[PDB]
Amino acid sequence: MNKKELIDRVAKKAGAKKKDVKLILDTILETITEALAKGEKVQIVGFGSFEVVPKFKPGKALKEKVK
Amino acid sequence: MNKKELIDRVAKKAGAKKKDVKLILDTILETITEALAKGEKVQIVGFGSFEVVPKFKPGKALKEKVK
Repeated sequence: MNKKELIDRVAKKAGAKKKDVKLILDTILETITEALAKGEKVQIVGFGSFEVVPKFKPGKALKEKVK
Repeated sequence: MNKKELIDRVAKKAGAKKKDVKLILDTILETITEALAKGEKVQIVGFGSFEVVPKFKPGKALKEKVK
């Protein structure tokens, strides 16, 4: 799946306009990038953590769902 | 930063209600998790790709921004 398909799937599931999903997705990605640029960690419970080269550490729950 | 702080930062930047940002963020995480559970790749231009254990490969743009 690419970014466009991700936006369409999320807009359908949440009952949201694609333009609002794109704004919020882009703002999420910009916020995570800015945090990593300052050396901060972005820890999302039930998914994983982004830290700094950028690295992603999957959470227990994600690993179990993908296992 | 944790998930709550991420939601608050994105809601301020996008001028969106925190409940709407949480709904869209959770739906994005659920959508990525479901794709990975089916063995699909989630490739987001200008950020990176999630693929399958779950792995994240940072994009060129993200690597340049955090170097």
